[PDB]
Amino acid sequence: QKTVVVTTILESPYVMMKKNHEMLEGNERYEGYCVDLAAEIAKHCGFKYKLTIVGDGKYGARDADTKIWNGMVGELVYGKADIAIAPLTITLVREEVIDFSKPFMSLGISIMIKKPQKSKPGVFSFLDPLAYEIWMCIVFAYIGVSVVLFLVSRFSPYSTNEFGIFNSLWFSLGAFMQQGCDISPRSLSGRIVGGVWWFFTLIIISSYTANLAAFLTVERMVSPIESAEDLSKQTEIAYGTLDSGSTKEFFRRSKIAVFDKMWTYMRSAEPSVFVRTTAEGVARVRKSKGKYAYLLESTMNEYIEQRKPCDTMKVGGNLDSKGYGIATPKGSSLGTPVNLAVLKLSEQGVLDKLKNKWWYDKGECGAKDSGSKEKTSALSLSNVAGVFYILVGGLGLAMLVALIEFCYKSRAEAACGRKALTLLSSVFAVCGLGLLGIAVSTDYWLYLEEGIILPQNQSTEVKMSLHSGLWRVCFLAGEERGRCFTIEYVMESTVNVLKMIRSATPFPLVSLFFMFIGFILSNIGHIRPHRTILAFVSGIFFILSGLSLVVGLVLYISSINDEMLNRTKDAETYFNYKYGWSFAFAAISFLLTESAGVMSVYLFMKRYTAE
Amino acid sequence: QKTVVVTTILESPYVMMKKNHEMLEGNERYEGYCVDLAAEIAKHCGFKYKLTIVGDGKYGARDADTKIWNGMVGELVYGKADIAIAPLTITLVREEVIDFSKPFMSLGISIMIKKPQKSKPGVFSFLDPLAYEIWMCIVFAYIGVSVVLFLVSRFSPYSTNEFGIFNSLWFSLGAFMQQGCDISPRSLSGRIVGGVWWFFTLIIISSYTANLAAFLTVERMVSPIESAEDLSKQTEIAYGTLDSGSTKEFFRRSKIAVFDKMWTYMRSAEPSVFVRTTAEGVARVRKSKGKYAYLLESTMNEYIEQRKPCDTMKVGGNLDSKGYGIATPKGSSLGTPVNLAVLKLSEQGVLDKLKNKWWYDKGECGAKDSGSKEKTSALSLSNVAGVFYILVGGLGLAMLVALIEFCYKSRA
Amino acid sequence: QKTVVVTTILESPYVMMKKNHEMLEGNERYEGYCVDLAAEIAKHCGFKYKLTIVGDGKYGARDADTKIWNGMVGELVYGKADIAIAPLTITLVREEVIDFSKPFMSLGISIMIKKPQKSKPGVFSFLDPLAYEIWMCIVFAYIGVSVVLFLVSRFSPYSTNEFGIFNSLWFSLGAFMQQGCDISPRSLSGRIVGGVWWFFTLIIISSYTANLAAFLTVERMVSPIESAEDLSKQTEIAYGTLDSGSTKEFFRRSKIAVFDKMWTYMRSAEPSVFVRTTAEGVARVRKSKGKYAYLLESTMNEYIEQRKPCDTMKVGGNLDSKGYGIATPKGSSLGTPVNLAVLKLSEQGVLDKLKNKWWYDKGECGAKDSGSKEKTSALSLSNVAGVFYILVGGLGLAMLVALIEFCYKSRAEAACGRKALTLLSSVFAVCGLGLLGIAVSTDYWLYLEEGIILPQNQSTEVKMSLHSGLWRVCFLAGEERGRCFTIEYVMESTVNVLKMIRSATPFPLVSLFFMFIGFILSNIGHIRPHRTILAFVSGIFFILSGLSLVVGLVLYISSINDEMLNRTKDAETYFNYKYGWSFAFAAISFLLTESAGVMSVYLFMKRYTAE
Amino acid sequence: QKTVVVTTILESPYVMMKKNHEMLEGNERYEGYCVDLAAEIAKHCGFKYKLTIVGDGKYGARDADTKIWNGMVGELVYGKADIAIAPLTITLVREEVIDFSKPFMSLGISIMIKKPQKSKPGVFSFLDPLAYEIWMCIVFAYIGVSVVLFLVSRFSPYSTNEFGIFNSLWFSLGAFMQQGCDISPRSLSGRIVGGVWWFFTLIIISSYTANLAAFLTVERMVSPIESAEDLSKQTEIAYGTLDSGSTKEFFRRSKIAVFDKMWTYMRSAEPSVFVRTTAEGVARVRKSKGKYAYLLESTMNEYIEQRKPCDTMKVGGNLDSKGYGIATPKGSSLGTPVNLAVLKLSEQGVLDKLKNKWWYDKGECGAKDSGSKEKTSALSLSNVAGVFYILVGGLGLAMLVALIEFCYKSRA
Repeated sequence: QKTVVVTTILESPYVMMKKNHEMLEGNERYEGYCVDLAAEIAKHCGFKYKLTIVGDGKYGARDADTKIWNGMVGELVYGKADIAIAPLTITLVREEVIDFSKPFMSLGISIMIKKPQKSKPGVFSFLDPLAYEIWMCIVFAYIGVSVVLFLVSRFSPYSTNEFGIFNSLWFSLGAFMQQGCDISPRSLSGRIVGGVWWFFTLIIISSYTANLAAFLTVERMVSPIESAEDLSKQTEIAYGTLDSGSTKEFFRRSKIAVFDKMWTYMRSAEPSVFVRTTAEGVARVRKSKGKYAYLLESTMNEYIEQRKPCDTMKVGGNLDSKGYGIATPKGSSLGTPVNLAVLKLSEQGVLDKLKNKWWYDKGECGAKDSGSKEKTSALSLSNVAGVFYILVGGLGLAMLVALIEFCYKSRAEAACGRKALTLLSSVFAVCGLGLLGIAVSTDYWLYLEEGIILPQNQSTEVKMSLHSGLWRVCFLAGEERGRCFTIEYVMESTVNVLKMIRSATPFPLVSLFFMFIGFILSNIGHIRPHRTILAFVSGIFFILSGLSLVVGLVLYISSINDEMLNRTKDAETYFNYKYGWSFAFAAISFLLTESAGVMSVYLFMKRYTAE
Repeated sequence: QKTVVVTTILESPYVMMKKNHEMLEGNERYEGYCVDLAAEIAKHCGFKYKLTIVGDGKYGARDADTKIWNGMVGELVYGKADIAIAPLTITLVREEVIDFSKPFMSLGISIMIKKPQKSKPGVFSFLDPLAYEIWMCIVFAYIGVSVVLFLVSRFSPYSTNEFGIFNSLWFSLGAFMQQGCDISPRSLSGRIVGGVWWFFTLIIISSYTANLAAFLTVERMVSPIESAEDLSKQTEIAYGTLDSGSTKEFFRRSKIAVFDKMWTYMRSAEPSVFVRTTAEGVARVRKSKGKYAYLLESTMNEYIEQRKPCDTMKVGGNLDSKGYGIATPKGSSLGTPVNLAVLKLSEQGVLDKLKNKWWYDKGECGAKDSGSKEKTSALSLSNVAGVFYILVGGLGLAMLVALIEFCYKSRA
Repeated sequence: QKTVVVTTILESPYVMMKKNHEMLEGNERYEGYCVDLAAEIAKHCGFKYKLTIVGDGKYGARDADTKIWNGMVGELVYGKADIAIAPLTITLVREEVIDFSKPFMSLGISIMIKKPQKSKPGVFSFLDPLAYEIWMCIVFAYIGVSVVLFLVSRFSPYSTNEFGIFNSLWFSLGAFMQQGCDISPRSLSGRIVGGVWWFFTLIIISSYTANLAAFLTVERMVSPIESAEDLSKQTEIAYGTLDSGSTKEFFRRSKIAVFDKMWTYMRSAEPSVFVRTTAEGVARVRKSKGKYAYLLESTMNEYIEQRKPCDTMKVGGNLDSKGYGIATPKGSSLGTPVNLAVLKLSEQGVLDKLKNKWWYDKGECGAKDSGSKEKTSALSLSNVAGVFYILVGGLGLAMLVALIEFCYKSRAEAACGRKALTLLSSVFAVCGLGLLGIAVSTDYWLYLEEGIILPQNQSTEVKMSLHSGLWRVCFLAGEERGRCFTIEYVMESTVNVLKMIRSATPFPLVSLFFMFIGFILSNIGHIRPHRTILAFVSGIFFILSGLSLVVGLVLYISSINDEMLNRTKDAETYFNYKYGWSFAFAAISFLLTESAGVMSVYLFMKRYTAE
Repeated sequence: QKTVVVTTILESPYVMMKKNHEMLEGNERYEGYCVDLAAEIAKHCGFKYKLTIVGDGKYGARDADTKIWNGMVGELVYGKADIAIAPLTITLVREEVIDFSKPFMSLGISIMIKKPQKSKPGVFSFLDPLAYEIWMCIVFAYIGVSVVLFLVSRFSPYSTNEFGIFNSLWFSLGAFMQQGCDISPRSLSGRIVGGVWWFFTLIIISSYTANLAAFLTVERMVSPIESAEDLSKQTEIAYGTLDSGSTKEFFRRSKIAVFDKMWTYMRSAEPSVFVRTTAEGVARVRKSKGKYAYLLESTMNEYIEQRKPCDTMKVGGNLDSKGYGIATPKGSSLGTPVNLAVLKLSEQGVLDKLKNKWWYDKGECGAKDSGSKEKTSALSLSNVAGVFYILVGGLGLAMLVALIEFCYKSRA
């Protein structure tokens, strides 16, 4: 008896080329699932076979014009082959011309998404419930309360008062942390400043606990996709199929209410969700950061999942039911013994043994299914790592302060302070005047950039950029030219920002007017050491200078933030902002002005004692 | 056989030109709602048709001088067209010269406003979790406990009177603010007052923190107006219509008491609320931060809501009632089968199937497009900005007290 | 010319009988909307009319057998009338036989729900985040810490210690409220009891703030129904239509995807959602506590809303579009002048004027639409009323204690304590032994009732009830008989509860064994006042008696609560529980045993001082 | 014309008897899935039919002694029936005597477990918002701060040494527990240690309270097992099949390494995991509190899930593959038009439309029936029960310390 000619198509992992395919001849060139299946059927039916490949590379369809078949269905009908052992779907139009066996594999439409990965949080992500502009203003308000509580306590008739500057910074730190205090204010003016600082720290701590609970609750409500119902109702993730095939024709003629709504989305969608081939459809899933899902066959979805780089995952269940079968020509002697051989292999578990060998045992994603089990939700050390770093760094600093003050006291035991306090008061005052005087004149305060993204390419293109000041605006990228207008010379939202910068104008000018008064009285007190009231009055103008600058910065930053708030959001437009080095000089000028006001009071008390 | 000439006008989404209209020719150039309606009626009635745009570009009116109709009504009277499938409003003046069918779409006058978004927080928005009648009862109870703690401690001593009237206010302030106090009561009648006032503050502070967590988690936004009578009873938000059309003529000759008050406002208003075109009226709504409301037809108001940048919405219901009809010349043979076709499509749900396809399915933003996007944000400085202002104001007032204490120490 | 016969049907508010309808003749018997509309049309067309009522009471339809019409459509086709001014819907099968005008009213399908009312919260609803069994055990733990901290401090060599019983109850109260303390423990055994009570109060206070935020967040996510989309996706509220009419036939033949899902629910629903008439459909809405919604015409929905008792509300927009029209016979001279009269009345606002007069100006729900505007969410005085009542009641008690102790000190100024302390120690001990001895012997500890509801009638029918003890169970309603078995004589979930009562058995027997030891040593100390160690040792057995009973009650109540937790919940089954008067005798026995242990230590110290 | 005799078997929801079956007669008595399938095939093929229940009540088998088929297969071989529309499993032994069509339903072996519900809380479930590696780093940092506060305070005095090694542990314990302390540091190097340790506890306690509010608001429940390989790697949960059928014979002659380990467990297991009937196997799942899992076919497992009291669910996927077919006698003239009818119904989505109607639309509890019901509950005593046990255990240990201190005071 003569050999049976077997036709097959090249698909992985069904039939693949072996590596030594130039050096081998005959049936040993090939390997795969269908090669091992052809050896099993030929053992039961009892024939010899020569294994070939279809020349066209198609599965089989009828031309509407010429009414002829192509592919593997063509080689069966027109006589070129005797059996077709290949992933050939049992359909109606193929059943009328050839004979299929019972199915040896069941499959359907499935869903491919990108695998969820774990992103490590930042080390200082515990600071996230409040903006960084609040954490800066708490430190400014802490210095402001501690200086005023000193001045309002150590007056000229003071009795036996205790609130020096070292006790005042320790009282305010204990009140903010709600840890109690060793001593309390007893004067009526001391209780006013102590009472308002209690109401400040009550609102801030309750705002941190409340907004942190809002982060952890919204993150817990986020649930992934696990069915085809969830894709239909949820429209931040795009999904599409291949451009021409049986998968697209399924959603077209369907009448199921779930699948009608999915074809309504894929019909009217800009840009195209349909891809041209399978490799293009997988490549969109891997790079779109979890925003794209792909619909394909159930067996290719399980094969790509077991390959490197191991970054895709199959979710849900199948949407329909199909089958693959062995095909013979109509009216052949191989019709019945092939059909009994498939049912015999299916009951001895041999068909389930070959699927485990090619899909999983040659899997490069080694035992990936074990990693899908673990899931929990609690705080870990990655969330609160930066709190321990501040604790270690605080203990290391206390070792250094205990060491250098140990050697400083031993050296002392085994009008110098008046002269050193005189010279330190003057250097901080000149640096206090000069740093604010530069900052008001210059105009590098706020940077603003507005741009538009380019989709599907990961690139942004700006349209406008500038830097602004209190009176002068110079475009850095406006008309690609360094043109400079005043704020009165107008020309959208960026116009409304520039008007609010003009609103908070007077408060730095109040502070600059007050330091210049205190600078004159401080030098003429150094000229004439008699009439010692000049040092105490000059200290008050330094403290009123800094508190006038605090309400200037709070009202400035508040006027900036709400102008980004009222604008309409878009998915294609980004808007950023950034401070400048003039804003840093105003904040540094606060630190030098308050510190020079404290030294003037110690200059008063040490000089009034000698008088 | 004879080709019926169908006249129409070009307005979205009724009749639109396709993007490759230079390639195609004839009926394949056009698309829209009224094109799909022309295909359904010609199938039931049984004729063939050729779509033509009207040359004048107007719906229809009568000149008082020359008495000549212009527009789609002018083509039906003088014979240039056979049927007008278009949004033509069924009125009395047009009814005397041509014939309409039953209405295939019902509409009215509605209100367009800007969508409510996240707003600028007020300076005293930190005291929003508790109502105003709670904050005043805390102050009244603060004075009441400190008076009772003084009176009880006076005539019942147990040496020195550590609890005066000035020290009792300092004990009760430190107890509310979760801080400690240096002195404590030492009598049975004194420790009952301190014990109850401690249990008071543990409930109030825990109720404040628990209600901020409900606000920051779930975001509910409300619209200011929801009816036409609310616009008559306010003056914060301005409102107006287009300068020439049937919308302005409705508010002029209205005898309804609500609609007559609205016309006295719109007539004597400076600056002018009236606009030139439709797009200028939409543009004032988007730029005025929610201080302007535009009054237009309900079918356009639902169409602008479904287009980019998706910024507007419709509030309330319709103000009047009117309809759109299909017009034939007086005495045509098409008048009766067109009339029976519209009532047949309406009961089969086909007219609801076409409006659902062009208004909602072609919408750039769906109902669940805006619904799926949520995010949570860090607190900005503008939220807790009012707490800083009380702090600096308390620092300034504390220095004024120390001045007038020294003056009372200098005179003494 | 002859009078025109006008046919009409009796519907409110279209045509109604006037009150003097027996005493009037002609057209003045009737009133309504259609009576005022008939006077307007007859003014423009210029005729005289006599107004009649159709005899059948139907609107009009064709019999499938005999092919004849009935109702008002019948009187037009067969010649009995000349015009029909009535709410007659423009449909296709009516258009072929008679002539309608243009519509004078537009309407559709709408939704009727019960109006949301405001329910006042309880005065003590601030206690709701914790169960009442926790608030009881905090008070027991407060007494237990304050006694042990006294005993562990006032030992026999004590120096200069301060922790008496009046300072110990004040230290523990300040630690629970986190308000600080005047003095602290200094002995190592005093710091252990002070440290664990700090960890108890940290977990309890953090549990109250966290669960209160869970109440207010879930209540804020609850959103009502405002569209037909929300009825389809949300299935705790049933909705139905009338049993036979055009409203039901709309949902049957519809092909809209939203309306297909609504007919799928109303088809397969047990029991019946369909009602027989309109008055039955409104009556189900008013009594089903907001669990039922009704679908009806748009104009009857707006008319019922303006009538007493004013408890229904219209939500959403219309689902379809219909019209009402004037009908004349086909081929009549009244065809064209009626059609021009309707368009003339519609443009002069006269049709909108008559609708305001009958629907709203005769409205009994006077200006109800103004009350729908107000909406806010914050805590009010109704939520926290009980906190102010405790504050007022605490200040009123302090007035009474300050008054009676004022008269008590003035009377004293202008072995008695040993004898009174001797007799008070013995009476509390006998009452301590006798109250627990009754409670262990009896078996009225826990009541359990299980039943099943009866739907749509607001009535419950029990199936089983009993009371239980530590060894004996007697059924109160089991087999409607007072039968009594032991727990070993078993016969579901109630069996599992009864085994857990056996689990917490030993701990009351440990406490009863310890008081009987302390009772013997206390009396023989009263017999022999020498050898004064008998009073101090007997005080320790009283304190160890109560602490053994605390862990008995905690383990008992924990074993009860989780047995209601593991059972499967049903909408038709209710399960309740309740304590008995044996449980009250064990809790009272704790108060007498601890108090007798404190008096024994003062009996020791006052007697050892005289020795 | 000739009436075709259709044989079938009575199993829900395939073939069921209607409730008023005594009134009706003939084909009107029955309803179900396979009755609707018989109406569709007789319409395409073009015949009339008369439904009969098989008298034996069995699907089909062959006696080894008498070699006589019994059941629905026995009626097709010996001529009493013409076609068998029923869930008849396509096997090899039945294929040699009759002919099947292509499969109209695909199924396999699945796993039934009890639904995850709210569980009994453990005694130490109060420390669930923070992980175990955080609680040990708090203890390690507690010792580290108290040692540094001692060493710094010793050789740098500023009189008396208020901060010993025993007083430093008491300062740091009161600082973590939000209480106050009576003594405070008085040096620059000492106040830095107290300042940083205060900012540590403000973040940790606020992170504990914020994460309990996330747990109590949103309830997520997890199932223990989700695959067949998880049952092989555990011994907490028992599992078994029915005593006689194709489900037990699958695990016997299986050479797969996962399925062979499962048979060594099920054979040598005491007490017996095997049951008598299907309803007894479902009953052990509902009563054993989630310690038993039953292995059955996937089509019944989806049907029990949609019935009252709605207590079970299906986990994982199928273990094998098999199908159901329509059987005709070998050599009938109906064999080819029945085969082409099943492939025609399957592509038109009609077989998915019938399974969706009987499994899900007739379900007593839907997917959104269990989804719409939410409620929030007060904390019970069993949640915070472990905190009471530490308190009483601390009270007992404090009395043992005072005994051994007096003995060291008596010897001294």
